[PDB]
Amino acid sequence: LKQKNRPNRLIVDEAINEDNSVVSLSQPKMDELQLFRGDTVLLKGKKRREAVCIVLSDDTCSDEKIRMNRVVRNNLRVRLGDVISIQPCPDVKYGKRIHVLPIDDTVEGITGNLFEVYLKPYFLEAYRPIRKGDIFLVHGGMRAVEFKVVETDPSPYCIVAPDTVIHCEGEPIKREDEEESLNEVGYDDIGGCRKQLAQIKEMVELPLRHPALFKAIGVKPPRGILLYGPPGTGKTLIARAVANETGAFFFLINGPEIMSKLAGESESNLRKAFEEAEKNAPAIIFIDELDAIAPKREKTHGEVERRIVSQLLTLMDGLKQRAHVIVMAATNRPNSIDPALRRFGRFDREVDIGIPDATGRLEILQIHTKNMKLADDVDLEQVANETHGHVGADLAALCSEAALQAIRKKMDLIDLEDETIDAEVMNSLAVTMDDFRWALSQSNPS
Amino acid sequence: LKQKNRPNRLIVDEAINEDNSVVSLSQPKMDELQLFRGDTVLLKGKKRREAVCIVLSDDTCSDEKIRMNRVVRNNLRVRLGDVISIQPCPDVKYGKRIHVLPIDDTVEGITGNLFEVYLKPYFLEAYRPIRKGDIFLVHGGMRAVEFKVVETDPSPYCIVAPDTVIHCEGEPIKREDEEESLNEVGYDDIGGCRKQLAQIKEMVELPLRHPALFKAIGVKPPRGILLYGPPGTGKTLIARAVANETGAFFFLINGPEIMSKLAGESESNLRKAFEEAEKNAPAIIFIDELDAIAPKREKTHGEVERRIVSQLLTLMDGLKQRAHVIVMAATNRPNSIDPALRRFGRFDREVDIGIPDATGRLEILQIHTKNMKLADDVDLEQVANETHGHVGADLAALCSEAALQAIRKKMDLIDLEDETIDAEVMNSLAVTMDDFRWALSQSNPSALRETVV
Ligand SMILES: Nc1ncnc2c1ncn2[C@@H]1O[C@H](COP(=O)(O)OP(=O)(O)OP(O)(O)=S)[C@@H](O)[C@H]1O
Ligand SMILES: Nc1ncnc2c1ncn2[C@@H]1O[C@H](COP(=O)(O)OP(=O)(O)OP(O)(O)=S)[C@@H](O)[C@H]1O
Ligand SMILES: [Mg+2]
Ligand SMILES: [Mg+2]
Repeated sequence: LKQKNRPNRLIVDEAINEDNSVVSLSQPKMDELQLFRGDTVLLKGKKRREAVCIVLSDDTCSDEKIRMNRVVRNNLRVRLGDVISIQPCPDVKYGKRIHVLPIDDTVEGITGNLFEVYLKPYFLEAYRPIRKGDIFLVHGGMRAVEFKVVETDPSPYCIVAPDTVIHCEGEPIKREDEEESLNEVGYDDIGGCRKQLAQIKEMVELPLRHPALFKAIGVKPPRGILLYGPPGTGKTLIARAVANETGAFFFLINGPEIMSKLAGESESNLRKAFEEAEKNAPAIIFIDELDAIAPKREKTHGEVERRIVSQLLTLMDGLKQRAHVIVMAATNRPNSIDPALRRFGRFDREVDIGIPDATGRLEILQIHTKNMKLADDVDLEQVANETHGHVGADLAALCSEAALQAIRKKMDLIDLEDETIDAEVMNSLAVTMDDFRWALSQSNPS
Repeated sequence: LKQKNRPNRLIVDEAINEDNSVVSLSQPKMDELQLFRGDTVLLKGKKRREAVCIVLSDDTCSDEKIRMNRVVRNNLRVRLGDVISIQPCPDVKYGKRIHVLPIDDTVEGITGNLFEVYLKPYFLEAYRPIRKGDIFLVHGGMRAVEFKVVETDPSPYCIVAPDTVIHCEGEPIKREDEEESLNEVGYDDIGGCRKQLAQIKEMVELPLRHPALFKAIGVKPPRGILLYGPPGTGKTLIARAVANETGAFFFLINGPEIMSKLAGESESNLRKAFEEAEKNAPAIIFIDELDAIAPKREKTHGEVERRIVSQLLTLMDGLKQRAHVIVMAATNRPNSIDPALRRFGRFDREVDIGIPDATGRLEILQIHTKNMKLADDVDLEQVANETHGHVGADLAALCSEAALQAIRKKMDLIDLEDETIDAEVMNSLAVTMDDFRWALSQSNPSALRETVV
């Protein structure tokens, strides 16, 4: 499973100064796709992000490309060169009411009514399509304020008509909250695991999306997938990526979290997890650190511990064939899991999330430095070559250490007590190859 | 115990275009059986399925055969060539009301009042016999809708007379739910176990059905039957089969399920199991994964664990001789079970559910591919010969892997994101002998043939 050419899959191209509500295609592409000037369209990017836009023809736009500005790209979680899909969006109703909120660092020193100075002029007679979760910037007077759509009615998208009530009351959204959302883990945040992610799409996502495929040929897909491998290889990261990328309902079950609960509560929470999944099928259940809740029914002296293992076995068996629920799990101690959980019809497929090679190490180093300020002498391939035996977590730690060393080198220009770090220290901060070589000397993968 | 020739046992034969309410016999058969034109009859198929029909003579019908259409065959869970039984059904009364529901995939884009367009014209002045659980198809305008009979009054069958109230209101039945039902496990879904299924019928079904036989000769039949053998040999499958085939009440007790319950709740559920069985006798109790609830009273450090074992012992002893309850159990670790449970009067009979041979393996492979699209080059006897050391579960896994490989080969025509798989990919999908060879050559099937020489 790689990415196939389809007529509605298009490469993201720039449109500086373009309005937030507009995307451009070439006329032949529009003709191919049966899209007419002014049509509302639905765009799909990464990590299940969507955007509703107006489509306009552009004779400077290549057939295979879509022009869109930076606001739309950010909402779609995509960069220039990425691929998106476009489809008609005919069903879109005029809005009854919408609720948007300002981002806290764009309104410090509250001056000017937000509705009157920003939103009213932005939406005035424009009939903008909007979607819940959109972030958009607006200029008002000599200032710019960033807003988030928190709710729309109808949900999750509508047209902002003259009659749509615009609510902007409440506590401003924190930049840190939205920045945490903005860099939620996707498949792109996973290095050195191309083969495994493909195993995962074929065993988990494909049967949940297209069960007709499996019915057609007359095969029941396996329902239990164990990720295993040593610590820090990316098992939990992959879970986060699946959670954020899948089209199914996702229910995370954390091993130590169940085990931390009162006797009786552990079992109950497991049952509720499976029930929620079932009710919301198609669904994925992910049981992280499976060994914590399901060790061999001999290496648990506790009656409650054996009981919880029994409870999971019952829940795995209890999942009807037509439930459309795939259970994923992860462990760094697979030989410690009760063998009963590994029988036909339970966890009977396995995916080795192991030690990356040099090429995978480089992938991982590029991912973990993407938001890091690097000097021009940083050679990551050279770092990749010198980190044999390192897994993903050792590489992220190495990157952090090089950064921390870069900061340590300015401790002669920082005083802990100042309320403000000197701007020119802030502006010039870069991680150098030397900082990396120094971390390479401190890095111990154990 | 094999199948005996009886005058009312007949071979299922085709009747294309026949009405859903009609079966045909030869006139001599009808004479033999004392059946007259238009009589209502009760048909019995597999997995306790029944059908009520009208019987008509047919001079093209062999004496030993019964003609019936595809609707009736599906209701009886039988195919062409299977045997069914027929008997008069004189007791049948006009229904006060019946309730049916459409199948969801037959009503998408809800066009038409279902009663007026389909049911009314289907039942109009026809006086159709119908049974709870029947599925039947009806054409109305340019469409066809499949319905299930969910309830009848009287129950479970009646005649749909002019004055019978037909209800079709409610949420449509899911096709997936009925496909699951249709493919519920029977004795035909168990391969390579002929000898053991006979042991089971002789030790379980026979004393429950004909206790007089055992009384007459003066013998108390054993009341505890332990199925044992290695993992994936079909112990649970057999339990499913028995549950769906037996004429008795069936109460399943799952080991890990009892063990997952609160201290005190485990013991209570065991008691309730035995009580329900007793109240509903003749009954079978099946305790799957017995080792989970009854390991040796030394290899359990838990007071509650020892208490549960004691509870089962008490419940086994507590079953009066006239209770008409047979307890089956299954385990893949029989030497781990408390020896007290294997004394005279408890689990004192045993059935070895073991490794199949090549002929058994082939049976298993035909069962597991019956609903699978096979290419013409698939040679299952050859697959049987190349799976030494394989049990049932390994054969089902082998089949699934071949099919999964077949799908993997089309991953250049499938994009995960499409709403719809391309039709001609759907239509042409078949598992080939190469797909099977690929599955056979895999680490796991290959490591497994060494295991049993
Ligand atoms: N394949 C990878 N690609 C990119 N970053 C990775 C990878 N593996 C690990 N990392 C980094 O290391 C961090 C910790 O890894 P986790 O996914 O929590 O390890 P894990 O495999 O779940 O470990 P265990 O078994 O719970 S100790 C991640 O959150 C990433 O920042
Ligand atoms: N004799 C058989 N005939 C046909 N199919 C079988 C047979 N045995 C196993 N299978 C297949 O393998 C699957 C698992 O078999 P089960 O009956 O659950 O195994 P089991 O013997 O109960 O295993 P344990 O002891 O609980 S691990 C079944 O659902 C069938 O698909
Ligand atoms: Mg982890
Ligand atoms: Mg079993």
